[PDB]
Amino acid sequence: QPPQDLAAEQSVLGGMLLSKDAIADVLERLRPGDFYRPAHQNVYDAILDLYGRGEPADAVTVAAELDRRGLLRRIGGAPYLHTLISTVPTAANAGYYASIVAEKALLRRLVEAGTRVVQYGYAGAEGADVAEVVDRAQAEIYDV
Amino acid sequence: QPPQDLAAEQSVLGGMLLSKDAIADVLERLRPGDFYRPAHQNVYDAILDLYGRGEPADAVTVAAELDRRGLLRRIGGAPYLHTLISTVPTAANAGYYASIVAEKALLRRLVEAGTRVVQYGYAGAEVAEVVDRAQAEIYD
Amino acid sequence: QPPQDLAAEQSVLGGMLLSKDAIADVLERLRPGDFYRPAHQNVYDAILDLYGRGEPADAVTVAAELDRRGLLRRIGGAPYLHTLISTVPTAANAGYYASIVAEKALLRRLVEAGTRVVQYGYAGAEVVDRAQAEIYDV
Amino acid sequence: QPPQDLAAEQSVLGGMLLSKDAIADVLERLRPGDFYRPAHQNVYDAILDLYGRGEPADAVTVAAELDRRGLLRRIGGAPYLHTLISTVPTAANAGYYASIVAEKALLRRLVEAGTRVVQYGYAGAEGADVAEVVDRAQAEIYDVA
Amino acid sequence: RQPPQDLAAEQSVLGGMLLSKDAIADVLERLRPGDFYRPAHQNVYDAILDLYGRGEPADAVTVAAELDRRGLLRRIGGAPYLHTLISTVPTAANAGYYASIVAEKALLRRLVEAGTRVVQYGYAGAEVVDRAQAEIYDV
Amino acid sequence: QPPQDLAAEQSVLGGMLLSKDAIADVLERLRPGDFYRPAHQNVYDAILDLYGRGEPADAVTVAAELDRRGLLRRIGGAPYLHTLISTVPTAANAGYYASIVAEKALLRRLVEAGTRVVQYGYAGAVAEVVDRAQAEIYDVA
Repeated sequence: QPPQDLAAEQSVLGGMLLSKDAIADVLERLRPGDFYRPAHQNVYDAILDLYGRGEPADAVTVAAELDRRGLLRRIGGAPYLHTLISTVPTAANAGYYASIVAEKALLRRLVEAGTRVVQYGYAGAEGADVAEVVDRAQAEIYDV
Repeated sequence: QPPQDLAAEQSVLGGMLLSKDAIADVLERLRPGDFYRPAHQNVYDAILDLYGRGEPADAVTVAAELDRRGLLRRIGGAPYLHTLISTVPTAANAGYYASIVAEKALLRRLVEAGTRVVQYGYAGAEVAEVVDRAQAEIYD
Repeated sequence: QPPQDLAAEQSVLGGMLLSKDAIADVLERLRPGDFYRPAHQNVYDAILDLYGRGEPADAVTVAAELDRRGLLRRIGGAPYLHTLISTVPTAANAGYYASIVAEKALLRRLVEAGTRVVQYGYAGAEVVDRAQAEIYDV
Repeated sequence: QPPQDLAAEQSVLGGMLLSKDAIADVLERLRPGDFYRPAHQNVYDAILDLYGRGEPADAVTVAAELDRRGLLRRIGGAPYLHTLISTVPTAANAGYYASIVAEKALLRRLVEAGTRVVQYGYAGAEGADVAEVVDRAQAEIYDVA
Repeated sequence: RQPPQDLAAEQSVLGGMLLSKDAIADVLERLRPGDFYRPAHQNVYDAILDLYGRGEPADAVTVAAELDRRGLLRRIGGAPYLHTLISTVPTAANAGYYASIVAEKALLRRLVEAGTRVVQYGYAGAEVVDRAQAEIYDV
Repeated sequence: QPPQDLAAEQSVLGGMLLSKDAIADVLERLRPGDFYRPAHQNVYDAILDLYGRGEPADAVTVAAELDRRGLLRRIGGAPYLHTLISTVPTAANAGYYASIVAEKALLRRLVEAGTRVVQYGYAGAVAEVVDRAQAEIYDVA
């Protein structure tokens, strides 16, 4: 089970749906890819799409952005967004929760890179010489 | 499967046991740690200890050096040393065989390093020291 | 199945009930016909009636206006009006919610248009024309 | 079942196989894709292939054009072409029957375009704005109109 | 697999030739007796050409007589089959078009026969390669 | 069974594994694809690979090269290379065996070209079809 904090992911998304100011704080710390759960990445991307267009991102506008993308039934609909809101009182701590999500994502990519390096050792790189295999494995750990 | 090449290892050793020139060509690209078979690392270490003394390293003298270390029986005795000499295609080519051993060793080091990094990632999950150590491991 | 966003409809209505400025924003984007739910169409008409006569349109006064048209029970009464007011995230965003309702209404008119061109096909230039009209009319 | 007239399709093809004047008449009215039955479209396309080349289109030359296309066995061989010819006395009425086939094709394309529009309505804005959804819908009917 | 051929086109060519002297001129430009798949058809074709070459009319009656005197009338299905040929041709003036179908099918059949010989030259074991080339380049 | 000579393929490869000089004799007579068995084509390609960068090509290096390529388990491992060597006393006849392999590869390409021609004749649809069949035999010739 890869490094993750699903509770922190829920709090981040809930905070973002409650406050525009929390979105700016989260953008500071997170990338799309940092969310372990694909549904959470979908929600995050929908929030950012609306925010980047200067449109409000709340339970209603976000559900509609998801639906336009055909993604609403995959997250579990508008009732999931309401569940996300309820994991946090207010959006005050959103940056803090985003820092947990980012730290767990670093660790998870470290684990993924490490397993990829192992895969390089056992299998090489499509017939490449060991020198190339070693350069590729070193870049894997660099890209964390 | 652990990256290794049995015949290349046997052939490096056989070439060395037959030719002092072969030892010079192998020393440049190998450490005893490069051998996957513990018997081979033992035999290699015995050859180099004698070579560092001016003592000719052939099957007989190597057997005596390994016996002295209490390692002769462990490595398969005189009969295994004989297998090594019969195996090498060409003693003059020991350098090429060595490069094969060296490459397999590198690949094995990746498996060990990668495995360590995975462990650090799980340890961190229980971060800056973790990431840095993981990078020490791979760049080494 | 029919394209619709019931939460967006509720939030348009809730915003208008909580804010006079919201009504002005929604007016530029919607027709009563855009609402899927008949109950929402009636609530909307009631707000616009109050508004057009310069009268305050809140939960209480709108209920009074619906009662007079004989529709308060039909739309779900004061409990339902309370639901609308609870549902809207932010009343000042009522225009954004209206855009959503309008977009769904357009998609729904597309389904409706396509369905009737199909019906025209199985019936019978007499039909080609009427069907042509239906989909540029969307 | 989609708007169609199989009897009128047979009569059109029979007429065309009997007379070059009938092919010309039919061409005034029909477009590629107008035949409901795939075997009938294949026969029609083979006749038009020959006619566009200034070659005659009779049972022999058409069976060979179909055979070159690997479609002769698909439709039941030259005996099928002889059956089509037997559906008509002369090729006098070929344009009349083509007008039936064309009307049914118009109506079928309307049914097909309609259901395509419905599909777009339900699967809306997948990639757009909704304007490009509406435009795809209108492009469907332009094709028909 | 069926060797490439079109038996209806073969019948129509011969039918048209029996019905029109101009058709024989048209067909002569496009065919040889060997283009016909059925031996019976080659025999009829040869008879027509022999008559034609002598300035003699070639019709159901005169062709049967030519064939009979060759000892081939019975072999080709008699005077009744000559009637089958004449009733088959959709339009005699289109003989040239039916001949192109027969010519094209004979070309395809020669490819099949040539490819088959080449395969056999492979299994028979510089001489073979030359023979195999000659087979394909003379199709 | 397609024109082939498995024994001569083994003997060619064994000769090449025994003598650098025989690699030159063989490549004088063989082209890519001449081996009937894919494993043999792999072995051959590995030998020329090592040859081209002036490395010795013996049972140890060739095996390592094939392993790099993911092809060693496919030939049966390093012991097969030892079986190939054991198939000939010395590499003296390597050119002779390569000439047999070349010949059979010619006759096999002739068989394949021929069956493709048969397929062109059945496929139909004319002047371009004839030219295709001829390009087929041009390749062999």
